[PDB]
Amino acid sequence: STSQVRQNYHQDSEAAINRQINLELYASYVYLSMSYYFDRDDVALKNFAKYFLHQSHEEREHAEKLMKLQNQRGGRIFLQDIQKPDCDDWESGLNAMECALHLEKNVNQSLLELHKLATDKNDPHLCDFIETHYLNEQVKAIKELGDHVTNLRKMGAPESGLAEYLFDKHTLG
Amino acid sequence: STSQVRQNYHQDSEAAINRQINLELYASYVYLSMSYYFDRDDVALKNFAKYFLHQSHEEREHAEKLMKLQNQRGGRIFLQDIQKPDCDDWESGLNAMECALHLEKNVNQSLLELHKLATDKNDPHLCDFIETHYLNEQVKAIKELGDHVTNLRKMGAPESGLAEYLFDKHTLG
Amino acid sequence: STSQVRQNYHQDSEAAINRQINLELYASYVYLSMSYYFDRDDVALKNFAKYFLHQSHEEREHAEKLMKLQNQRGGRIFLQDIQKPDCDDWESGLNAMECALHLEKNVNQSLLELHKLATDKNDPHLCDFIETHYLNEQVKAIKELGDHVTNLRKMGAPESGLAEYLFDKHTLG
Amino acid sequence: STSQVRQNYHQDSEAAINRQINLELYASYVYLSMSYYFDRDDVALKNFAKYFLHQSHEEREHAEKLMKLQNQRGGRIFLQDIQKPDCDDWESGLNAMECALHLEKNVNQSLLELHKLATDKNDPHLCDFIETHYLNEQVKAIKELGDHVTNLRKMGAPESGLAEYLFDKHTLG
Amino acid sequence: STSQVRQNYHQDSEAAINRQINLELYASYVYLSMSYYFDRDDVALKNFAKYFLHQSHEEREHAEKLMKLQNQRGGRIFLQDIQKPDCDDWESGLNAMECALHLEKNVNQSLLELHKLATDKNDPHLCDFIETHYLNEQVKAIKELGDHVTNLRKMGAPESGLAEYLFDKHTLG
Amino acid sequence: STSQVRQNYHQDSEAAINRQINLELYASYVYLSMSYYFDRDDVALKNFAKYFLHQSHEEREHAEKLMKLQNQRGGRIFLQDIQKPDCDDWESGLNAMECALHLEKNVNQSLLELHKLATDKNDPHLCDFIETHYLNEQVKAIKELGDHVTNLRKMGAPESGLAEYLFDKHTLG
Ligand SMILES: [Mg+2]
Ligand SMILES: [Mg+2]
Ligand code: NA
Ligand code: NA
Ligand code: NA
Ligand code: NA
Ligand code: NA
Ligand code: NA
Repeated sequence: STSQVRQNYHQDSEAAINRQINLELYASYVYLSMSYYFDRDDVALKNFAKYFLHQSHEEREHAEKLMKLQNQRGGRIFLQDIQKPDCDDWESGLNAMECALHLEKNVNQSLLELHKLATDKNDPHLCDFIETHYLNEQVKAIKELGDHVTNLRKMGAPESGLAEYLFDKHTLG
Repeated sequence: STSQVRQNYHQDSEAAINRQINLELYASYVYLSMSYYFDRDDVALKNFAKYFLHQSHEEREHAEKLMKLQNQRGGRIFLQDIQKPDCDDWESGLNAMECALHLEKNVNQSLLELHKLATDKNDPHLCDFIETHYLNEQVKAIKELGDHVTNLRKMGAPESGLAEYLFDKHTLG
Repeated sequence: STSQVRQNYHQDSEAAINRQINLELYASYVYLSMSYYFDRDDVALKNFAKYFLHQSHEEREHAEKLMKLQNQRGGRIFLQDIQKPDCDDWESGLNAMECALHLEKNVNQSLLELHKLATDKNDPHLCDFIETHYLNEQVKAIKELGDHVTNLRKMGAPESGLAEYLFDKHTLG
Repeated sequence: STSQVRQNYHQDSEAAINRQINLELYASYVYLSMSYYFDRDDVALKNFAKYFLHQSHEEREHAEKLMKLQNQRGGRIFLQDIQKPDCDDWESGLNAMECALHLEKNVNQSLLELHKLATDKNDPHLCDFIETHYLNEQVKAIKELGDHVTNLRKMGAPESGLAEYLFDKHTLG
Repeated sequence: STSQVRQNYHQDSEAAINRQINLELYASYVYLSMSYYFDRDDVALKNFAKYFLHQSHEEREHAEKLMKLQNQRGGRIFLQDIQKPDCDDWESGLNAMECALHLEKNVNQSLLELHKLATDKNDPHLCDFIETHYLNEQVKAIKELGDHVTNLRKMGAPESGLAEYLFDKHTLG
Repeated sequence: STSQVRQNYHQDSEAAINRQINLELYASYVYLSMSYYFDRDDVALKNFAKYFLHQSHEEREHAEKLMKLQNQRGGRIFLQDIQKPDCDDWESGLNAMECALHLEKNVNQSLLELHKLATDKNDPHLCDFIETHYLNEQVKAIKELGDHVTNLRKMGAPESGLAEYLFDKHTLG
C-alpha cells in the first residue's frame, strides 16, 4: 500500500495537504466569483475584474503545486467538492477587497497549522516547502489587500463610486 | 431588476447557462484529477498528465467564456458547488481516455440541449455563440479522444504497459 | 583550537557533516560504477550510462558543497575511505534504478537525521542549508527514480530487453 | 490598535525586530566610519575604504529589509538613536577587519537569538525570513572577514605597511 | 598632529563640518522614518514612501560628500550619535511634507552658517564647495517641498484621503 | 566468459588497468582534500584551492577514461575502496605542491609500469593509449608542479606568508 517513494511523510500530513488543496481550490473559485461580479454591466470595474481573475488563477496554481507535492512525497490526492462562495453579489470593490483579505488570512491560518503539524511530525521537507512557496506569498498577499482596503476607505469607498472608479484606474489599472 | 443591457435573453436561457458553467467547471476538475493521477509515482505517465492538465485549463477557459456571455447578455451568474470527480483512481491511460470521451459527450449533450433551448426561445445570438465557440470544439474533442481510445486499444492497452508508455511518448509527447 | 569564524556550530554537527560528505562521495562512486556497467559491450545502454554518470557528478557536487559548508562554519573536514559499491554487476537497467532509489532514500534518511541533529542543537543556519540544497533535491531524485522503476516494470523490465532498450531511448535519451 | 494585516506576529517578535533594525543601522554606521578612516591622507588605502563603504550600504539595505518586514507583518517600527562607533581611529587594515569580524559575529548572535524567539513563538514566516535573507549572509560575511584577517596576518599586517598595501591592491582591488 | 595636506583649514571649520555631517545623517534617518511610515498597511502611499526613501539616500550621499571633504582638507572626522527622529507617526502625506520642508530649511540654515564661518576664516575652497554642492540643492529641495505642500493643501490634504491618494499617483508617481 | 569484443587484451593488463583506475581516483581524492584545506578560514588561499579542485576533477576524468578503455577492450572493471589521503592538514601551499609533485611522480611510475606490461604482452593499442593520453600529461604535470615548488621556495615559502599570498595571486590567480 505504501508508495515506493514515501519517506518521513505522516498520514496526518497527507490528510492536511488534501485539506489545503481543497482550500486553495475554494479560494480560486471565490476569486473567480468576485472577478465576474466586477464584470457585470451594473458594476463595470474592469481592473477589479482582472485583479480577481489573476488571483483566481494564482490560487489554482497553488492548489496544483500542493497536488504535485502530495505525489512527490508518495501521498495520495483525495479531492472533495469545491464549495460555492458565500456570495453571488460582492456589493462593492471595497467589500470584495475586505472579503479577499479575510479569505487570505484564513488560508494563511490553515498554512500555519499545516506548518505546525509538519514541525510536530519532524517533516522538514514539508516545513520548508510551506515556508518557501506559501507563507511569504500569503504575507505579501495580505499586505497588498490591506493596502487596497486602506486606500479605498481613505478615498471614500464604497459610497464614493468615484473612489472605486479612480482606484480601479490608478492602482489596479 | 432587469439589467439595462438585457435584450431577448430568456430566464430559462440564463438558468441553462448557469448549469453549463457548473458543468464546465466540473469537467475542468475531472481533468485535473486525471492529470495528477498520471503524475503519481506508481503511474508515471508524464505526457498523459500534461494532456489532462491542458484539458482542465481549457475547460476552465470555457467556463469563464460562458460567465462572460452571461454578463454580456445581462444575466446574473449563480455559482454552485463543483462536485468531486467520480474517481480518485483512473486505473489506466485507456480508462482515463474512455472516461474523458464519456465526459466530453455528456458536455456536448448538454450544449446541444442548451442550443435547442436557445432556438426555442428565438435567441440567435446565443445559438451562434454556442455553435461558434462550443459545438465544433466538442466535436473535435470527441474525435480526438476516440482516436486516442482506438489507438490505445489497438496497441494493447491497458494490459500492455508498454502500450501506454509508447502512446504517452509518441502521441501525447 | 576554535576557528575564528565558528559560531553556534556544535561538534556533533561537524561530525555528522563529515559523515554526510563521506556518504555523498560513496553515492557518487556507486553511480560511477553503474554508469560504466551500462557502458559494457554486453549491456550497451548508453543513455543509462549517461544518466548514472550525471548522477555521479551531481553527487560529487553535493559532497563538495558540504565541504564548503564545513569550512564556512569553521569546522574541520576529516575525510575517510570511500567504500567500493556493493556490486560490480548491476544486472539490469531496472535493478540499477531500484538500487539507485534505495541509495537515494538512504541518503535522504541520513539528511533527515542531520536536520534533526541541527534542530536539536538550535542551528537554524545548518537546518536551512539542508532544507534549501538537499532535502528537496532528494525528494525530486526519489520521485524520478520511482517513476523510472514504475515505467520499467510496466514495460516489462528486466526480462524484456526491448523494454530496457526503448526506455533508454525514449525516457533517458 | 491591531493592524488589519497582523497574524501570528508576537509583540516580542516585533520588539526584537526593532532591536535588529537598530543593530543593522549601527553596523552600517560603523562600516561608514571605517571607510572614511581608510580615506584619510595618512592611511590612504582606497580599496579598504571602498570595501567598508560597500559593507555600510549593504547593512543599510539589511535594515530597510527588516523595516519592510515589520510593516509586512503589521508591526510598528520604532526607531532609536544610532550610537556612534566605538572608534574614530581604526589603527590599521587588519584591526579594522578584526573589528568588522567581531561586529558581524555579534550581529549574527543577535539574528540567532531572533530566530530562537521566532521559533519559540511558532512564527515560521519570521524564521524562514531570517534564514533566507540574514543567516547565510552572516555566515558568508564572517567567513570572508576571517579570510581577510588570516591573509593580512600571514602577510605581516599590521606592521608591514607593504602587507596592507598589497592586500588592498590584490584582494580588495 | 597636523595633516600633511592641511592648508588654510581652520579648526572651527573642521568642527562645523563634523556638525554638518551629523545633521545630514540625521536628515537621512528622518526621511527613512517617513518612508517606512508611508509603507504601513494603514497608510499605504507607496510613492510617498519611495519619495522619502530617495530623499534619505540623497542625504546619506550629502553626508558622505562632507566626510570626503573633511579628509580632502586634512581634517579629522568625528562621528556622533544619530538622534532618532522626533516622530514615529508622521500623521499624513501633508504633515510629512511640512516636516520635510522644515527640516530642509533647518539644514539650509546650518549650511548658511557654515558658509559664513568659511567666509570669516577666508576659506574660499570651503565656501565654493558649499555653494556648488549644497546651497543650490537646498534651494531646489525647499522649492519642491513648498510646491508639494501647496498642492496638497489646495487639493484638500490631509482630510481628503482622495487628495493624498491622487497626489501620490500623479505628482510622486 | 570472454567478452565478444576482447582481442589481444591480457588478463594482467586488465588487472593493471583496474589498479590504475583506483590510483587515479585516489589522486582525485587527495587533490580534493588539498583544495578544501586551502578553503579553510585559517589558510584562505582561494587560488590554491581552485588549482587543486581543478586537479581533482582532471584526475576523475583520467579514471573515467581508463574505465572507458577497460570496457572498450572487453575487460571488466572491478572497483576498490578509495583510500583517504595521508593528510587532513597539508600545512602550507609549498608542502601541498611538494606532495602533489610526489603523487604525480608515483602515478607516472605506475603508468610506466603499465606501459612496460603492455609492451611485454605485445598490446600496442594499450601502449599507444597510455602514451597518447597519460604519459605526456604526467610529464607536463610534473614539470608544472616542479616550477611551482621552485618558485615558492625561491619566494621564501612556506615561512613567508607573503610569499604564498603573492604566488596564489600572480601564478595561480
Ligand atoms: Mg526553514
Ligand atoms: Mg563662489
Ligand atoms: Na493561496
Ligand atoms: Na468544455
Ligand atoms: Na546526494
Ligand atoms: Na547586517
Ligand atoms: Na542634505
Ligand atoms: Na592522473
